Amino acid sequence: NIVTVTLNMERHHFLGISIVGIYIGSIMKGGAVAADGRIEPGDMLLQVNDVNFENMSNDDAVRVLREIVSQTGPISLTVAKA
Ligand SMILES: CC(=O)/C(=N\Nc1cccc(S(=O)(=O)Nc2ccccc2C(=O)O)c1)C(=O)c1ccccc1
Repeated sequence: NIVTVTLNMERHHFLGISIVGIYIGSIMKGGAVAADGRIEPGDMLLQVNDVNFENMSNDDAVRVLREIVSQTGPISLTVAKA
Protein backbone atom coordinates (compact mmCIF):
# COMPACT_ATOMS: atom_id res chain seq x y z
CA ASN A 1 0.00 0.00 0.00
CA ILE A 2 1.65 3.17 -1.32
CA VAL A 3 0.40 6.62 -0.29
CA THR A 4 1.61 10.09 -1.27
CA VAL A 5 1.25 12.78 1.41
CA THR A 6 1.66 16.43 0.41
CA LEU A 7 2.40 18.84 3.26
CA ASN A 8 2.01 22.60 2.82
CA MET A 9 4.84 23.30 5.31
CA GLU A 10 3.22 26.62 6.27
CA ARG A 11 2.02 25.93 9.83
CA HIS A 12 5.19 24.02 10.84
CA HIS A 13 8.87 24.66 10.15
CA PHE A 14 10.05 21.04 10.13
CA LEU A 15 8.83 17.59 9.18
CA GLY A 16 9.55 16.17 12.62
CA ILE A 17 10.72 12.72 11.53
CA SER A 18 13.75 10.55 12.08
CA ILE A 19 14.83 8.13 9.37
CA VAL A 20 16.48 4.76 9.93
CA GLY A 21 15.16 0.70 2.62
CA ILE A 22 14.69 3.99 4.47
CA TYR A 23 12.01 3.92 7.17
CA ILE A 24 10.29 6.52 9.32
CA GLY A 25 11.93 5.68 12.64
CA SER A 26 9.94 8.15 14.70
CA ILE A 27 7.51 11.04 14.38
CA MET A 28 8.09 13.98 16.71
CA LYS A 29 5.91 16.49 18.53
CA GLY A 30 5.54 19.83 16.76
CA GLY A 31 6.39 18.71 13.22
CA ALA A 32 4.27 18.89 10.08
CA VAL A 33 4.15 15.08 9.88
CA ALA A 34 2.62 14.61 13.35
CA ALA A 35 0.04 17.35 12.79
CA ASP A 36 -0.97 15.78 9.48
CA GLY A 37 -1.33 12.24 10.83
CA ARG A 38 -1.22 10.30 7.55
CA ILE A 39 2.37 9.07 7.86
CA GLU A 40 3.13 6.66 10.69
CA PRO A 41 6.32 5.30 12.26
CA GLY A 42 7.48 2.27 10.33
CA ASP A 43 6.32 3.52 6.93
CA MET A 44 9.00 3.13 4.28
CA LEU A 45 10.02 6.42 2.65
CA LEU A 46 10.12 6.00 -1.14
CA GLN A 47 10.30 9.52 -2.57
CA VAL A 48 10.43 13.13 -1.40
CA ASN A 49 9.32 15.63 -4.04
CA ASP A 50 11.29 14.67 -7.17
CA VAL A 51 14.01 12.72 -5.31
CA ASN A 52 13.66 8.95 -5.24
CA PHE A 53 15.08 7.30 -2.12
CA GLU A 54 15.95 3.88 -3.58
CA ASN A 55 19.51 2.70 -2.84
CA MET A 56 20.15 5.90 -0.87
CA SER A 57 22.38 5.91 2.18
CA ASN A 58 21.06 7.26 5.46
CA ASP A 59 23.53 10.16 5.35
CA ASP A 60 22.44 11.18 1.85
CA ALA A 61 18.75 10.90 2.77
CA VAL A 62 19.34 13.21 5.74
CA ARG A 63 21.12 15.68 3.45
CA VAL A 64 18.24 15.57 0.95
CA LEU A 65 15.62 16.15 3.65
CA ARG A 66 17.70 18.99 5.11
CA GLU A 67 17.93 20.67 1.70
CA ILE A 68 14.22 20.22 0.92
CA VAL A 69 12.98 21.33 4.35
CA SER A 70 15.26 24.38 4.17
CA GLN A 71 13.65 25.57 0.93
CA THR A 72 10.23 27.21 0.93
CA GLY A 73 7.36 25.24 -0.52
CA PRO A 74 5.27 22.10 -0.14
CA ILE A 75 6.82 18.70 0.46
CA SER A 76 5.33 15.50 -0.96
CA LEU A 77 6.35 12.25 0.76
CA THR A 78 5.55 8.92 -0.85
CA VAL A 79 5.60 6.02 1.62
CA ALA A 80 4.77 2.33 1.68
CA LYS A 81 2.56 1.83 4.73
CA ALA A 82 3.88 -0.45 7.47
C1 LIG B 1 9.85 18.51 15.39
C2 LIG B 1 11.19 18.61 14.67
O1 LIG B 1 11.28 18.56 13.45
C3 LIG B 1 12.44 18.85 15.52
N1 LIG B 1 13.62 19.07 14.89
N2 LIG B 1 13.59 19.06 13.67
C4 LIG B 1 14.73 19.23 13.01
C5 LIG B 1 15.96 19.08 13.64
C6 LIG B 1 17.14 19.25 12.93
C7 LIG B 1 17.11 19.57 11.58
C8 LIG B 1 15.88 19.71 10.94
S1 LIG B 1 15.81 20.10 9.27
O2 LIG B 1 15.22 21.50 9.11
O3 LIG B 1 17.20 20.00 8.66
N3 LIG B 1 14.77 18.97 8.56
C9 LIG B 1 15.07 17.66 8.64
C10 LIG B 1 16.30 17.14 8.21
C11 LIG B 1 16.56 15.78 8.31
C12 LIG B 1 15.59 14.93 8.84
C13 LIG B 1 14.38 15.44 9.26
C14 LIG B 1 14.10 16.80 9.16
C15 LIG B 1 12.86 17.26 9.60
O4 LIG B 1 12.45 18.41 9.30
O5 LIG B 1 12.15 16.51 10.30
C16 LIG B 1 14.70 19.54 11.65
C17 LIG B 1 12.33 18.83 17.05
O6 LIG B 1 11.81 17.89 17.65
C18 LIG B 1 12.69 19.99 17.72
C19 LIG B 1 12.73 19.98 19.11
C20 LIG B 1 13.07 21.14 19.80
C21 LIG B 1 13.35 22.31 19.10
C22 LIG B 1 13.30 22.32 17.71
C23 LIG B 1 12.96 21.16 17.02
